[PDB]
Amino acid sequence: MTDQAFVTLTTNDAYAKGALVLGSSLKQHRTSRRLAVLTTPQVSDTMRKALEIVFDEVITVDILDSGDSAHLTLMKRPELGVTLTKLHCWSLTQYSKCVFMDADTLVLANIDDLFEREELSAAPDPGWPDCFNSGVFVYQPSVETYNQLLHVASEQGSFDGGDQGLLNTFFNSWATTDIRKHLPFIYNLSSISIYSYLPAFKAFGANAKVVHFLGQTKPWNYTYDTKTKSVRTHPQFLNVWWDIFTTSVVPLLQQ
Amino acid sequence: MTDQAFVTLTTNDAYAKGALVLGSSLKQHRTSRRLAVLTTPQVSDTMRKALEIVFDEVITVDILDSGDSAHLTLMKRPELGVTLTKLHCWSLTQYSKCVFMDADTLVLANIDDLFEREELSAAPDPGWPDCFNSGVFVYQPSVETYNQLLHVASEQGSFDGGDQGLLNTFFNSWATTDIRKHLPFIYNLSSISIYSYLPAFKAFGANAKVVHFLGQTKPWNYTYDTKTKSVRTHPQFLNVWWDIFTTSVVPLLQQ
Ligand SMILES: O=c1ccn([C@@H]2O[C@H](COP(=O)(O)OP(=O)(O)O[C@H]3O[C@H](CO)[C@@H](O)[C@H](O)[C@H]3O)[C@@H](O)[C@H]2O)c(=O)[nH]1
Ligand SMILES: O=c1ccn([C@@H]2O[C@H](COP(=O)(O)OP(=O)(O)O[C@H]3O[C@H](CO)[C@@H](O)[C@H](O)[C@H]3O)[C@@H](O)[C@H]2O)c(=O)[nH]1
Ligand SMILES: [Mn+2]
Ligand SMILES: [Mn+2]
Repeated sequence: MTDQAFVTLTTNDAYAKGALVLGSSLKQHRTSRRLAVLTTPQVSDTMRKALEIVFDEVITVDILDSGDSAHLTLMKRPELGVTLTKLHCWSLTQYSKCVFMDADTLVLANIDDLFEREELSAAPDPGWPDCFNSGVFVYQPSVETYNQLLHVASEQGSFDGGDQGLLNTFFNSWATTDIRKHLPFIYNLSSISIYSYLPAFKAFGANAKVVHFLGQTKPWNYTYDTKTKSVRTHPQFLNVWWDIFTTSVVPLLQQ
Repeated sequence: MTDQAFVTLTTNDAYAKGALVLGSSLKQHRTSRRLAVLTTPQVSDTMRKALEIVFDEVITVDILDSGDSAHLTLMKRPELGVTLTKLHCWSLTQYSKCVFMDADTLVLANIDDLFEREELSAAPDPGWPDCFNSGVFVYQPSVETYNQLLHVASEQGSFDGGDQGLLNTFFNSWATTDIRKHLPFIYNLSSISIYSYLPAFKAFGANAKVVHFLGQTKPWNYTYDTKTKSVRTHPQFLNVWWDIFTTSVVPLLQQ
């Protein structure tokens, strides 16, 4: 497939590590779709070169530049910087359908069946289940949709200061319409849910397709012992992330 | 309506306080349906008399008695005591459709529109969103269904040691089938979600129809100052519970 793709995002080198591990995991599980990543000029050359290898397409977005359509909204609402860059995922009209995935997610199995879904499909967010988690979602690139989202961001902002509030407000039929737009929780398993509802994780966790390290601490914020091959019910996943980073990404950064 | 009813449960005097406040809140918001409560012999006479006043029907269930259909399963799986008593809600065949509600819930607005739903309708559980929270659900009394649930409880038990695991396993199409069986989160707003996703609560919390004090600490475990009329983003709801308990239930317990 050349007109469908997984799309991730990174505005710095820290999250680029996540994007590289994510991209590697998608290749590892033999995706037949394209891989694209939105980056900013703040991503260093070393990381960019690595990204050029793992991803089929590397797009550069600079909302700090007056030439960007989102620049004005950025001046007005500074807290939406990351959100505004993220919204450019809808500008990738070279693709007919895409699956946006946070840079802090990890794929455990082929998830190409997500392309069977329609915009806007996403998994329920723990905490407030009638809102979908914007870390993983199926959408359709469109300049019109992009302009509409940018307009809402400018006009009213986001109820949670991030893209999730904005997207839930725009795609507000999600909770009460079309069960097919509710992606199973295993396509965006928030690593925190392993504590909140451990019994559920024990019963269904083994079916996890995508792990999302939602929260303050990211995989790259841990120390990993290459000897014992473990970071210093959440480790199992963190160790998979590090096994991939250690085995595939680090050597790649060294060219 | 005489063949439809809200059904709650209490095995002791502590939860009877909750059942009385819940029942009062349903009357306060002018429900046109019947009110029923499952009780056990452990509920004292004082509480029972109060329950006989607030509820249209008080049913007594004693799984500790060999004559009860669930007794044997209780001997085999002791951790399911409360669950087995709860399952008797399906034995109330005098009603064609019911809304089960935990004794630790509180109604903030008329919710008779829930009777438009079909079994099994329930709200998403925070923590693991692909499981429904069993604190509030629409079901259809049936001896066959009761027997089927009892059989599963005996044969395999519950993945979480309580009724929620059992019910989710039995009604396992919930997460992927019929969006109408997904009751809006405001029909079972877990008081904890006020912390997890505060932004969401600020944006939609005002629409809460049912508050659920899910967790270790219940309303009756707090001290309430009748002078300042406040317990000693969660108080607002706890104070409503206590206003009702203080204003309507306490005087009732005094006859
Ligand atoms: O400096 C930054 C911060 C974020 N990102 C990108 O933005 C995504 C979202 O940010 P992240 O740090 O992963 O946020 P979360 O821990 O996943 O959480 C936030 O984002 C979730 C989904 O986007 C919501 O469910 C939460 O409420 C919100 O707090 C990341 O994966 C990256 O792709 C960057 O590129 N650079
Ligand atoms: O000694 C007891 C304990 C419970 N109950 C009844 O059982 C209901 C369920 O128990 P509760 O104490 O309210 O449990 P929760 O705090 O709501 O939580 C549990 O029950 C929820 C829904 O039933 C699940 O979402 C949770 O995972 C589970 O931990 C209560 O409302 C009562 O009606 C009694 O009558 N007597
Ligand atoms: Mn994330
Ligand atoms: Mn409860």
